[PDB]
Amino acid sequence: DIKPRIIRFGYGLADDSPTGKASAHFAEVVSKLSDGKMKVKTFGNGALGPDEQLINSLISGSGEITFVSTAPIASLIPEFGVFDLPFLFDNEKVADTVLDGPEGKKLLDKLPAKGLIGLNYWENGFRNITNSRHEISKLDDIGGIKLRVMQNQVALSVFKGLGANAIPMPFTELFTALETKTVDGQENPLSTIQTSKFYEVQPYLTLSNHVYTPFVFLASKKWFDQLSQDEKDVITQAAADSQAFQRKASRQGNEDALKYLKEHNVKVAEFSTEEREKIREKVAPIVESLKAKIGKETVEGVLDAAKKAS
Ligand SMILES: O=C(O)[C@H](O)[C@@H](O)[C@H](O)[C@H](O)CO
Repeated sequence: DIKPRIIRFGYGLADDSPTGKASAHFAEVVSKLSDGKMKVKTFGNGALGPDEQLINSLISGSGEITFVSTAPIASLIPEFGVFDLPFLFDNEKVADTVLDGPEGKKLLDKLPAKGLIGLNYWENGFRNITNSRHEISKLDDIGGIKLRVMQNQVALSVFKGLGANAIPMPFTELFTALETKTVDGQENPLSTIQTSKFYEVQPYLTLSNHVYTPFVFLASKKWFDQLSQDEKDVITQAAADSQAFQRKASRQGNEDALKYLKEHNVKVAEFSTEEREKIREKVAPIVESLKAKIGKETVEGVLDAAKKAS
């Protein structure tokens, strides 16, 4: 019980990013599972606007499918702000376990009230600081840096707390802000830094891995609800296939991105053990302060699930 249908899937990252390629994989599996009747059309590189517009497109129904970072969802469902807290997850295995577990599900379950279906979580990843003013090797080096952040009170508060001038901006305006030096820097996973070419305008990279961002793989509830059960199954089955593909592609892409950026002679720094503990001490107080704007129960439940998986 599948009728011919065309499905639009916009997103912000470049087409050849790992998640870009995972979106093409989703389209192929949807085709395969529906004998070519359900055709997904991918619009990468922000062609359908940034996360915030994609989100609104799905709620209204001009778009069907997207993936977005959790941070712009905090603007709808504040509990999603939890993932902008630094150092939540020690590694990708913990993140997978927590996100695929009850604490991840509790958050996804809040989406239908806002007109969205959270099909599952994909991996954006560990974020790393890039900038064009000077090497960042010490907490103090962040002082006064004009750093773009995702558009969220948690992201803004965290980096202001670390001494930056935190400048919320949509991802889709970021390359130009970096190139014109309207902003000194940004922070994102390595494969994004690479595939969106931020290295061409960011001579300095710090391997800080300070925050882990999930993507949410989203469907418009208005559109999803009008589908037949056989059609919903194609989408959810393809979503499960594509999550596994995405996460594997993301992790390989991280390894490849690091190699490329080093071989291309980007200047790479890290936070020493001493600097890392200075970071944590600065971080504790308004992590504590920010629980009230996220949701105490979400924060404590995520932190507990992460301990149990680690
Ligand atoms: O810096 C950001 O805002 C995110 O890290 C990007 O991954 C966006 O979510 C993009 O729109 C996803 O395609």
